[PDB]
Amino acid sequence: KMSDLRTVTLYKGKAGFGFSLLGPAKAGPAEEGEPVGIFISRILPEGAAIESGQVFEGDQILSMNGQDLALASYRQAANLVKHITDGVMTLNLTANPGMYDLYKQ
Repeated sequence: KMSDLRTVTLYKGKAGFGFSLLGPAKAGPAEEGEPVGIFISRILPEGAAIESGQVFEGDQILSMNGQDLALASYRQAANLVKHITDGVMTLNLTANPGMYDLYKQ
């Protein structure tokens, strides 16, 4: 009934999706020890993410709108979001503090 793995549908609404993401400079396979994956880097004070209560800073975005983001660059993920035309975003999320911390190094 509860899981670390969250499947969330956000609707852009009046205030937007309400979160920031981060990712690596370059898409594709990563060397050992290098950070990889797309992460939620901020929940904004208004927007779909805060209203949902199920999207957190430090979550890895494993997929978005059916797209596997394991190897996505930041640019690829931000472009995917910016290009949504129907205002709907489906996310597979899980908290990943270790990898999120590796991005801070």
